[PDB]
Amino acid sequence: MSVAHGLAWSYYIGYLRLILPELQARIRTYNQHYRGAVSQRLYILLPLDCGVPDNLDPNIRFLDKLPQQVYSNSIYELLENGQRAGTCVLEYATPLQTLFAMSQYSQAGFSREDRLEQAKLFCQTLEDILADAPNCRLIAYQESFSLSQEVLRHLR
Amino acid sequence: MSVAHGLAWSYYIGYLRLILPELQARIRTYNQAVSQRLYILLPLDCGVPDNLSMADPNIRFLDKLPQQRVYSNSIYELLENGQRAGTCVLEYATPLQTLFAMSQYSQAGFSREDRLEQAKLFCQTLEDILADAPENCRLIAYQSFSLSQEVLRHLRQE
Ligand SMILES: CCn1nc(C)cc1C(=O)/N=c1\n(C)c2cc(C(N)=O)ccc2n1C/C(C)=C(\C)Cn1/c(=N/C(=O)c2cc(C)nn2CC)n(C)c2cc(C(N)=O)cc(OCc3cccc(OC)c3)c21
Repeated sequence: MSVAHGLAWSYYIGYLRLILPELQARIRTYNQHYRGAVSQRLYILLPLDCGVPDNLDPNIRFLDKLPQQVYSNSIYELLENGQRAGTCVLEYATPLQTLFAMSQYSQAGFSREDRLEQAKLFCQTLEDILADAPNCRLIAYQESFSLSQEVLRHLR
Repeated sequence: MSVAHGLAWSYYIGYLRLILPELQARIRTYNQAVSQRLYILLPLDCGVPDNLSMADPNIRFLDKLPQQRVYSNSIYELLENGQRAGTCVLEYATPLQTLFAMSQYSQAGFSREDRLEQAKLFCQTLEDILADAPENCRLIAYQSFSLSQEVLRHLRQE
């Protein structure tokens, strides 16, 4: 019954439930067609400070788009000690942009303290929705800091 | 900090604030009449059908609103006494689909009574965001029934 609950349900109903059923087959088509294979599962970055940059760290490099289906998903390499240590489909949780905007607009009556509480609640709520819906993994973190090491810990 | 508050802000930040600044130029290009506002249908029961061009016999698809993301918007004629009584850009408020889904799934802990309360609060919150937003968008909230008469009542106020 919070801001976070509506955002988690909208993100699941309006996006994840529509793209997750076909993701495994798209990754497989990419790996079969074309060092190291693209890991299965969609990795969602959840910066709890709600700082979502315009273009997804020196050790996270874009490689290619995945074959569509009107969904654009990107494959990245993760570097460790300067070399490729993993490859995966990665993307930011867009509802955290709305939490950031609500903290910025006075009309929302939503403080930066409310924002962090709702970001944590969004992560927990989304985790619980996905646990009850049998190809996805949430990477929550609060930002020196290495995002590549954060993703690599989940991949391994 | 209610469910409605987050849905109204996501719908504004992630859709309306991006589409509304170019709406007047798109309507002007088609007219050069179609009303100057985006009319958003808000069925408070949260029943959003798959196709608006088949929702009412007196709401007929006229044309796609041209370009001046690439947004797809539709222009409809509203009939009264079998004749064109108004023309406007019309579409359903998609966040009401999430309110419907939350009432359907036990995990959400969200009753049909909560759904209607949040649907009304979503309408109020969105109207207040749009009233103060930068200087073209009207909300049509409603619960035999004529949807064309509902839209025409709003159009005739403008
Ligand atoms: C919606 C689920 N969701 N809930 C929360 C919380 C956050 C998210 C979320 O972030 N959603 C998405 N992600 C991460 C996505 C990633 C990918 C990918 N991998 O490529 C692809 C799609 C993705 N979507 C779906 C989006 C962005 C829409 C459907 C936007 N949209 C929209 N929105 C609303 O209903 C809504 C309700 C609430 C509440 N808040 N909103 C605003 C978001 N309406 C009416 C739209 C109408 C039109 C029109 N008139 O034709 C067009 C739209 O968008 C054309 C478009 C085209 C291409 C790229 C593009 O942007 C990528 C957008 C409309």
